[PDB]
Amino acid sequence: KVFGRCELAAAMKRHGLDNYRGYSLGNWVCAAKFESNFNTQATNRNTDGSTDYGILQINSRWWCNDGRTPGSRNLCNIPCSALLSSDITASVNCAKKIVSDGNGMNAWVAWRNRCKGTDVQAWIRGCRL
Ligand SMILES: [Cl-]
Ligand code: NA
Ligand code: NA
Ligand code: NA
Ligand code: NA
Repeated sequence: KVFGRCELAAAMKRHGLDNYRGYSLGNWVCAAKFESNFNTQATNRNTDGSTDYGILQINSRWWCNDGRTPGSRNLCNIPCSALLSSDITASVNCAKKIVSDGNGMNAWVAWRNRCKGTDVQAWIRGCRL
């Protein structure tokens, strides 16, 4: 599914991401825009052989099992294919674990380089939340 901006913001709020670990909702919408263009089915293969999955581009080296990333972990205890669902529950639950790991949202390269330090509230402007 390709979400709309305000549609995704509402879904992320219903799933508890607004102000999770201190990160306002606009941060999460901004990260999803630049990681996946709001597309739950996005995949991208990395240099090390791992793959990033879903709306928040969660990586198979640490967070999910895709059966083809040798010596990797599965810290979210899910198949990576669960992160491609039109339902964002699995991506949200795993993202909550990632953002609690110590480096906050700096784990997402697109967030650090394109959202951090900007007016992220603009990403939820106009939305009925
Ligand atoms: Cl933090
Ligand atoms: Na990316
Ligand atoms: Na990535
Ligand atoms: Na893995
Ligand atoms: Na870690």
